[PDB]
Amino acid sequence: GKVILVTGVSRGIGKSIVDVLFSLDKDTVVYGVARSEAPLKKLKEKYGDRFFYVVGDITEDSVLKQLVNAAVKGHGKIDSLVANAGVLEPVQNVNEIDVNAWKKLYDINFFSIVSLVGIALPELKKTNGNVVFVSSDACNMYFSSWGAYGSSKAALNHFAMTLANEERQVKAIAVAPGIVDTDMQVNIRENVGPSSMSAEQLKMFRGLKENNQLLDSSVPATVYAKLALHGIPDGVNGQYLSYNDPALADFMP
Amino acid sequence: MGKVILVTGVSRGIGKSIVDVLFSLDKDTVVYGVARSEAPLKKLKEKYGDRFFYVVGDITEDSVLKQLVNAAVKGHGKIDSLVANAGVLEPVQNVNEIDVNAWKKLYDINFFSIVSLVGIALPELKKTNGNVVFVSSDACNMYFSSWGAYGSSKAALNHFAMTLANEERQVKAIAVAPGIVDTDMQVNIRENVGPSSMSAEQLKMFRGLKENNQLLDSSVPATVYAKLALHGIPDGVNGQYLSYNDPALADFMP
Ligand SMILES: NC(=O)c1ccc[n+]([C@@H]2O[C@H](COP(=O)([O-])OP(=O)(O)OC[C@H]3O[C@@H](n4cnc5c(N)ncnc54)[C@H](OP(=O)(O)O)[C@@H]3O)[C@@H](O)[C@H]2O)c1
Ligand SMILES: NC(=O)c1ccc[n+]([C@@H]2O[C@H](COP(=O)([O-])OP(=O)(O)OC[C@H]3O[C@@H](n4cnc5c(N)ncnc54)[C@H](OP(=O)(O)O)[C@@H]3O)[C@@H](O)[C@H]2O)c1
Repeated sequence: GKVILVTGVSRGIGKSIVDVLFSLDKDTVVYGVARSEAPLKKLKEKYGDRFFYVVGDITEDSVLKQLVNAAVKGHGKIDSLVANAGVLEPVQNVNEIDVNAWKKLYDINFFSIVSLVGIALPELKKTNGNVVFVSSDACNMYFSSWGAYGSSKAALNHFAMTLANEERQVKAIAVAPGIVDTDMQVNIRENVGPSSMSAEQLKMFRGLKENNQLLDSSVPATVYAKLALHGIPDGVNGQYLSYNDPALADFMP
Repeated sequence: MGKVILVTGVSRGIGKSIVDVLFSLDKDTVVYGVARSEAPLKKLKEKYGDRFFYVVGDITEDSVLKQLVNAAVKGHGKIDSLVANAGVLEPVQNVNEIDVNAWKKLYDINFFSIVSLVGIALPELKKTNGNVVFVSSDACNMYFSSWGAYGSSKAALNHFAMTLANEERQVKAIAVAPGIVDTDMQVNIRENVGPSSMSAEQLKMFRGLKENNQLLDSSVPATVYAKLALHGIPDGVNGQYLSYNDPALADFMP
């Protein structure tokens, strides 16, 4: 009866993370959070007493404490925390940077999680649970106009390594899902791509779709689900890996 | 004349020593510094004269960043390098005692203030094929106890050096760590924030580092940051993260 908290579960990898979690087990309870009310009420209508949703922006700590205390006031237990919520904008070249937009990007993919763990860490230590970060391949690779988003996940990799080395009662990990057929790649192909992104990387993100090499949302979500359901191995605690790493072969579909 | 360099945090530690080395190897270089303490800046003005200019204020405000860049073009007409030597260690705290508002102010000094200054000066940096030098730290890769916000902010700055060097081929960015230097920050580690938020084993590593005379003088790494701004960043290490004593950065050593 593991209690798993997942962020941004209204679309993309988030909604599938709770979909795979409800497929491998029938006693696991998931507390989700997002900003769109319609797709979150559909998840509870579909799963009933196994899913509970909080509609709000993770940048507001008022709804972060709403998500954590609801799991304690509902089940008195906090096992896993999968940080699967983030934005991509601002997608802009270094010659056209808005710093206040960069902090807005950092307040969702990094500062939102540092505050989220600090609120749920006392409950996570009581179960010796796992903290799984949903990182990205842009933390060590160059991507055009991804200066904010690329360094966004690089700081998450450091926060994953620091958390695993500081409080060893819990275990932290940061795993990149690769390239997944979500609405983010839709934004890369039909909006922020032709505007500010270059030509070489753009035709790659679009050529990888027509030839059908884009992963479905449930392929990497199964890795984050099993890592949140069975636990993180000891030899990879705090490291940064990808979903298809041989060390995580026991978490593949 | 020669080149014009912009160095941040020219008050304490390494930032002041970078100014001393830049004037030590050249006589045409003029440095435009910025810092919040007027006491050590007005002293550097009377030591070098018309080779040094300063702006008193915090780098978190864009009005100070623009006042430093605009003064460098109305005075000498160009900007040839950028030395981002401004950082803060606090808040040092445990994961169970995290203050998010205090974590942001570190990022707004060590990261968001730098990414704001690079773009304001980017139109001038590209006109001279300049070199942007980032002063990072060893905490971007290794783990340090309770160095949560500091170690993670250097990791974001290192990625920005690679992004800046790959997007604008007219500029050259690098992120060099000075190792562990005998500055005012290491004094704060062994005495202030040490017996407060950090472990015991890592402090016996840092306090034993001073008792072993292993603390580098700020003259050694500042020479690497200064020579990289004068002679320029090589192409074989453009956008990478290195240390001061890297074999690729040997020609920038004293
Ligand atoms: N797709 C890829 O190629 C790829 C690659 C590398 C990493 N990732 C990472 O995988 C994770 C999910 O994939 P995705 O981004 O592609 O799916 P997505 O559909 O683009 O969005 C992911 C979720 O994040 C939620 N979210 C964003 N900001 C929020 C906020 N301020 N408050 C509450 N919820 C918020 C969104 O819910 P609402 O819309 O309702 O606010 C959304 O459901 C992301 O973290 C992404 O960085 C994806
Ligand atoms: N010393 C080491 O062992 C070590 C190791 C790794 C990396 N580093 C990095 O090397 C750089 C300098 O070394 P240090 O930290 O040891 O010297 P330091 O004695 O700690 O002084 C830090 C400098 O940054 C300036 N500064 C900080 N915030 C500022 C702001 N908001 N506006 C303007 N100036 C500001 C300070 O000037 P004011 O206080 O007057 O404003 C000061 O000149 C730092 O970035 C540090 O992260 C140092």
